Amino acid sequence: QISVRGLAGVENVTELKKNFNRHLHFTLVKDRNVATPRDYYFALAHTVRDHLVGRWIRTQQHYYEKDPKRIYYLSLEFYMGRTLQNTMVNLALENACDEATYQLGLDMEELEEIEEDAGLGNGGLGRLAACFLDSMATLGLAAYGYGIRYEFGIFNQKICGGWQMEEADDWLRYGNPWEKARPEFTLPVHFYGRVEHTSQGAKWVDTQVVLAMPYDTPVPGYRNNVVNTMRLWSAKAPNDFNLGYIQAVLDRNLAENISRVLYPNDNFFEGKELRLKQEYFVVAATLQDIIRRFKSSTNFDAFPDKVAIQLNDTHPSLAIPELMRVLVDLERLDWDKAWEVTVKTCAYTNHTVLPEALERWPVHLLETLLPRHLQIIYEINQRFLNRVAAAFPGDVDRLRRMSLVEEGAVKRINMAHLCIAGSHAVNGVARIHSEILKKTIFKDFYELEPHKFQNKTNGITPRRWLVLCNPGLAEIIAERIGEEYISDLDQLRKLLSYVDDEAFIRDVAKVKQENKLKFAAYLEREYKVHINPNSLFDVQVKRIHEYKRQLLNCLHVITLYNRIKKEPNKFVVPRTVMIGGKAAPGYHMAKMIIKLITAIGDVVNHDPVVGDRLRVIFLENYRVSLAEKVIPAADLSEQISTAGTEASGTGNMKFMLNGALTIGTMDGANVEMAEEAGEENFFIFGMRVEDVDRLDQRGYNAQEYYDRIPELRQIIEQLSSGFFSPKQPDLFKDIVNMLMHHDRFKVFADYEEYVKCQERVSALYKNPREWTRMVIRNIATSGKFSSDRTIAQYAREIWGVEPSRQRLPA
Amino acid sequence: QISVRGLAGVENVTELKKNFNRHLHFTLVKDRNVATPRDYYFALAHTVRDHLVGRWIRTQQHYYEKDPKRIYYLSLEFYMGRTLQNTMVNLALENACDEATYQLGLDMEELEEIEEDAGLGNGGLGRLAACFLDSMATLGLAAYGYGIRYEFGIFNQKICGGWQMEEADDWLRYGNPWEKARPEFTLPVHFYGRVEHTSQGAKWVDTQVVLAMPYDTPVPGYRNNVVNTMRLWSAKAPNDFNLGYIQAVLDRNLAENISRVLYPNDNFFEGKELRLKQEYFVVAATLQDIIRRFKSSTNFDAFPDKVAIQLNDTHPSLAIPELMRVLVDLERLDWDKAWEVTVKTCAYTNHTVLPEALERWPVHLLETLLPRHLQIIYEINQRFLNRVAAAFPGDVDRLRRMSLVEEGAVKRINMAHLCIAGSHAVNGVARIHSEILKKTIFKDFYELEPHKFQNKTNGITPRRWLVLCNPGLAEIIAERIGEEYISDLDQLRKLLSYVDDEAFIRDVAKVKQENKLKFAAYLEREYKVHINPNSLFDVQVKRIHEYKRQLLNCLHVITLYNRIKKEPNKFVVPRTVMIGGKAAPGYHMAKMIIKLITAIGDVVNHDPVVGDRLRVIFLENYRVSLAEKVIPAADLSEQISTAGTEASGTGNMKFMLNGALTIGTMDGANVEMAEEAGEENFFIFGMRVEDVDRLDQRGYNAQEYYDRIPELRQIIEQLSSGFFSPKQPDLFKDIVNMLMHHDRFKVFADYEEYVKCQERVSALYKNPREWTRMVIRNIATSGKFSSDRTIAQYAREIWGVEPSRQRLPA
Ligand SMILES: OC[C@H]1O[C@@H](NC(=S)N/N=C/c2cccc(O)c2)[C@H](O)[C@@H](O)[C@@H]1O
Ligand SMILES: OC[C@H]1O[C@@H](NC(=S)N/N=C/c2cccc(O)c2)[C@H](O)[C@@H](O)[C@@H]1O
Ligand SMILES: OC[C@H]1O[C@@H](NC(=S)N/N=C\c2cccc(O)c2)[C@H](O)[C@@H](O)[C@@H]1O
Ligand SMILES: OC[C@H]1O[C@@H](NC(=S)N/N=C\c2cccc(O)c2)[C@H](O)[C@@H](O)[C@@H]1O
Repeated sequence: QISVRGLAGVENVTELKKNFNRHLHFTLVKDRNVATPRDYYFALAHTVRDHLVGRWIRTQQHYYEKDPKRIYYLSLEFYMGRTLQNTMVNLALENACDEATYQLGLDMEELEEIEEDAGLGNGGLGRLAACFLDSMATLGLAAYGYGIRYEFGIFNQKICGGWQMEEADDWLRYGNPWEKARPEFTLPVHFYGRVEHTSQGAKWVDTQVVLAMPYDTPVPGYRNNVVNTMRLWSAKAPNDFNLGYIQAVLDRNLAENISRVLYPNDNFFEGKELRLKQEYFVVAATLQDIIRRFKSSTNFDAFPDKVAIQLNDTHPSLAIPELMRVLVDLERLDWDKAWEVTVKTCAYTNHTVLPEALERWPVHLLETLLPRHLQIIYEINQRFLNRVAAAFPGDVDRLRRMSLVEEGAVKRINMAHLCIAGSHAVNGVARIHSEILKKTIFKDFYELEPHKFQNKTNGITPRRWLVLCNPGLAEIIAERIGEEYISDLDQLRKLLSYVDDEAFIRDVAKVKQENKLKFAAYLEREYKVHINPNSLFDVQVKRIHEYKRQLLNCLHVITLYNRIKKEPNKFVVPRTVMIGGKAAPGYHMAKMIIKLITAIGDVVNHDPVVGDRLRVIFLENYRVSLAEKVIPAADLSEQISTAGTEASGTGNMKFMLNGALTIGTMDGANVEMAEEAGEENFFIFGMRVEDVDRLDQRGYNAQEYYDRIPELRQIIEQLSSGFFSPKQPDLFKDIVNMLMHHDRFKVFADYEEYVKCQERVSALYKNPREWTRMVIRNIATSGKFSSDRTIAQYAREIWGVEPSRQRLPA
Repeated sequence: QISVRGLAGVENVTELKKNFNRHLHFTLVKDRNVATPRDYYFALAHTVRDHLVGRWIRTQQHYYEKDPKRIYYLSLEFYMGRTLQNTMVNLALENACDEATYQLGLDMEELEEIEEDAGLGNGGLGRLAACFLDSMATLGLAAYGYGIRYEFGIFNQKICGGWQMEEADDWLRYGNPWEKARPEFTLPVHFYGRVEHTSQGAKWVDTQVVLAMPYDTPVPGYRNNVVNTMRLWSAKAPNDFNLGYIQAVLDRNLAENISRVLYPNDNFFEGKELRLKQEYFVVAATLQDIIRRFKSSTNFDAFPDKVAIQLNDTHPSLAIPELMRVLVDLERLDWDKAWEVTVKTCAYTNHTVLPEALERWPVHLLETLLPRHLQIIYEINQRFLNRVAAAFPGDVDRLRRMSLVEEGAVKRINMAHLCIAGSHAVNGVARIHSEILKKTIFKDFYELEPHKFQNKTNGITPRRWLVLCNPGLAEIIAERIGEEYISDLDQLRKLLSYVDDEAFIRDVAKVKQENKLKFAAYLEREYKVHINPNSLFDVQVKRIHEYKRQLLNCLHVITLYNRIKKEPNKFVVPRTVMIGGKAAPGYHMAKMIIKLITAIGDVVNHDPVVGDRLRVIFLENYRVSLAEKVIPAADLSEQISTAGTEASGTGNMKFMLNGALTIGTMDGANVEMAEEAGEENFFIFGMRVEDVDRLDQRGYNAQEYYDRIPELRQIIEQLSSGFFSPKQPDLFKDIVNMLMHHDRFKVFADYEEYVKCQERVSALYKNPREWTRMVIRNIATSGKFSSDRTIAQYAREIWGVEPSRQRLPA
């Protein structure tokens, strides 16, 4: 039906139909009389995956023959979402499959909804890994994603009595058609034990062994016939493990627990032994695999010419001492040469500045679990600090600040310090973030080795985040400027010459309206909740965190409610305020914020005076597949973190690409977004980084704001008095207390400017034509935020490889 | 190459070749350059399984349309072995696949060796279930096998320093191509909780729930296009299970442990809670599935006309109170009617008379785990004992003997008593065993309800146990009498008219020689052990148990060694004595017996005076796939259990069919084997049941035998003094002590007769022509021992259904 979804030729549709029937029969052992809807999904998934095979084998054969430099992206998170539609899109199969299934009497969109998300990540960091894999394949790089195949991904969120409940995400229950087990590459990983010193160096002995079994998932590039691999490791006990008899077999579970579940913390460090074991497990298995592939090309001088390892935050930081261990203990290279190889191979990306998120492992844990690695880390530290001492003679405080080892109650290893010392490149993920790294938290390191520090502003893939989720918008763009922009997003600048085009303006507004209608329909069918589709869709979706300031949004919502109640018969622009996102299960304040949101909704949504002028909805179970539905439907993107706290954000870029305007602080990539679009076309408010710093020097006093702003005082009194929780008057006492006496994120300080800025949003929305023209200016300048641009920069400035848009033969 | 392996037509071979290449490419994602041998096995398995699909769907559709009476065979064990060759044999695909793989440059027999045994059983009882499924499919019955899909089957046995070591049988590690998950039939199973009494009867509340997910495995009949189902349940936690967060997810393992591992006890009862949970799990899930299928045909009067449930020993005995529970508590039938339905539906097969093997569950366990079932069992007991009291007024001791509840230190429930009371038929598994049940252990029950007691002599499938494992013998038989005997084994009687046929005699002896050569070769390649293929192959393979008297065999072996040493230059018929079998991990005496066997081998096999006249070999890891190799190679089958202890035996029947002669006591099915072949054609020795009874009345004094038999005294002195363990002189003190003072199985009592009988064996073996003629007389009369005969008898005399040899359409 629509052009960007590909051709639906006679021969193709016929073939798809027969292969679908073949799989239903031979693979699923069903006929049409007894086939379940899930059977039909699986038949379609097998039919589509068949099309990957030839390209996958020949891509990997090609790398073996050409022997390019290989890129290894190490991450504990890959937030992939669903695979079916993505695969169809990248193979140009979508229209053909839609036709074939239609002719079989099936609705493809209904079948798509059956697939489980591969929810192997928490939020931004994990989703970035996923967009990166898509871009690396699209740019023809010989790239591999390596991680853990968690049996349970991020929990499913249920809301019960306004409270978050967690349920296990048993995503593999029905089987995963998009993976292929690779038993011949099963590898041993070592834990515990002790170190012996012989005549011929150190030996790590008496270890416990856990096996690492790989599963491969294909990563197709966009219409270039490249299919790269994401290899995820699963933990398996050896067969003689613990080998009364019954108990020994049941105890195999202990070893296999390593790959059982994803830790559900976003921007928070929990120093648990199981997490440390996960981090080593992925590193040890991955490095053996890398070395195997390198030898199957003695001379490790060429190792950095053939291998790049990208560390996604510090989670896989043990790659640095593990590589040293292998090179020194097993290959018998001298220290200095091994170190040279290591530094030239490894690069490190930082994703946060919050002190509580930084990984600082107790020495006693590393001592027991990884005794040889601790020794290696101590040696790295001594040689590094000797360099600092020679560079800054007499600066004893610099020495303690820069040390990999932190003294105190318990000695800890600072993993960020380890990564900087052992990497040739260190990058932040937006210009303001990278500057903050050089000026503040890694200032000492920047002074020692300025050349190591880079910026790589984040991006999102326009395949998933435009073509897939918003085909209507993709189509009206392609009608004017062709299809080339899908892999060259800068071409969207051409849309600037349509800002006065009356046909285009109408088409942009119509696509948004259809998306909103579709999402309003989704909300009634799946959740029995009724919303006005003519209202402004005001959306804040992201993990729940104090720094992201969902609370500031709550204050605005209560302000609007109070104003309506004060002057019931005055016109206001109708809004549907939607907030969604998961809270880490142990994060009490985040759980209270969810309850507050639902409690506000309970009052607002049932007030007869309000009517359909204001609705507050909590979007349950926010995840990639939900993002694909809500983002195209949004009018207003809330990006309101305290300046200096959101390293980049990527949700922000998704909204920009899909025709929502942004209300935001000058934080993370918001700064660069405003720069690209023009500040006139962005709703900027609030303190800048410099203003926050000034307030900190003076001391933040929340009482001052409470005393001088009557509208704010009223809200606080309502919260305290039990207006939003009649049967439990003091329910929100923790929230009020934090706001008044221990708010690290200065919610009150940005309140007045935020409310005023929100008034300007409502004003623009009253003029549909001018709203849409500003939207066009945003979409047209969103090109910089393609992860294709981001990856091309990593390739050229860090990995030392050239991207290629050229097709491999079919 | 050989006729019984089927046609290898041009069109078939071409098709197989292309489907093999298709699976290698699309399914395994490999080409010929990188394909591993395991890849080739999987390609072949997928190619063969494709041929099952149409027949499987249409068989099950046929049952749905015709609505015959369904047979449900409930077992905690199904000892299936490998599936690939069996499937080819039953589909007439063997020659075609052999040709196709040969043309691809592959050896099919090498590929076959890659498949893991499905080792979901311990020995005889589990293997019987497997032969039964094959026969029920071959006889066109609407039959279903129901059991547990254990993650770990019977352990792999390694011998280290002459001792058994156990290793986990991780049989699913690489994936099982012969199963199909059926997620839509996932069912809840309840545990713990408590009973509430309302106005409307009892209610079982506050339970913990575990999910039962079924996996289906096809069971093809022999060339009749019937494919029946074996449905095995796997345990899964519900998603809100235990739902700090991380621990709750890790604790899901506790629920899923139910299906983790097979209990490795053969003929021994271990009263463990995990085992009880396994027994209920299979029963509860199976009964819901049965009822679902029955309703999809309100009136339960017809239930026994449409359903038969066969209980394989008492392991699934909870089916009786579970059926009552469903009918009374859920369907609201009155007690008496529910009971009528239950009795008419259920039948019970007993497989042992050893008191330590009988299931007697502590009441306190049932009280906690299954409180409603305990109540139901008490009610059954009261109503049953009221019938006993009316039938035998004043016989108070009969009342305590017959009670389902046993008083004592801990009160227990006798599950055998439950099964008799709640079943319309009770059978033993050989004529002598069934008679012993009526005369001794169930005498009281037989007097009350004589009509319930039956015999069903065991059998083995001639597909696996002749055509598959011994194609050479199958072929020389088919050359003379055609192919019909494979599903009508009584036709082997026709071979009696060839007992004087010089061509046939030569052919029978040649096939044995080739089998022995092949097995001698297997032993050198896989185990680096050297054996003389001209020797008599003297084989005892079965689980290690005191009752099976591997020890008596050991005594004979030492006798032969001592005689050679006494007169080195006298001629003796050379022998290779092979003993194999697993010991239950907690069974100390059985472990000592294995060590003794290996210790004897250590002395005998390295004595220069002995030469290659005597060799003693322990066959490591005896299992179905090993039985398929060794049984065709055997000359002499050792079946030497103390009279009255082996209920039937089935290994005995396998040896008879494959051209070995039998040395045996008049125990289990040995009696009926001798009756069929003629006692002249069998090597019978030792006490009869009546002789054992006489010895028991008098008191068994082992010292008497020791005092009167000089050759026996010498062996005992050698064992005691450390002749067989120089560095640990007292190693075998436990063994000597047991033999001398607490031998329940009267090893010494049968020693003289056994040795004398073994001399007669050696004498016959010196005359190759007469040895072979006696073999022919055994093979020719082995027909009764087909499990087709056994199943036809269950069908007609217990289940009330007619078998059918008629083909379904292809
Ligand atoms: O069907 C469920 C099972 O599938 C198996 N995949 C097999 S056999 N081929 N895949 C081939 C393949 C081929 C192309 C693309 C692709 O993504 C996969 C996986 O190894 C199992 O872990 C999984 O449970
Ligand atoms: O490939 C490995 C996987 O195979 C799957 N089988 C599927 S998709 N079709 N089978 C179809 C089938 C078809 C005919 C006969 C037969 O015996 C099976 C099983 O459900 C998995 O548990 C297993 O891990
Ligand atoms: O760059 C991609 C995104 O990365 C995010 N970091 C995340 S999700 N975890 N970080 C750190 C972390 C995660 C888990 C444990 C821990 O100790 C630390 C940033 O907050 C975003 O601004 C950014 O857009
Ligand atoms: O009929 C088939 C075969 O059955 C065997 N029984 C076996 S393996 N377990 N029995 C009982 C058992 C098994 C496990 C636990 C338990 O408490 C009892 C008999 O010993 C054989 O003679 C017979 O040929």
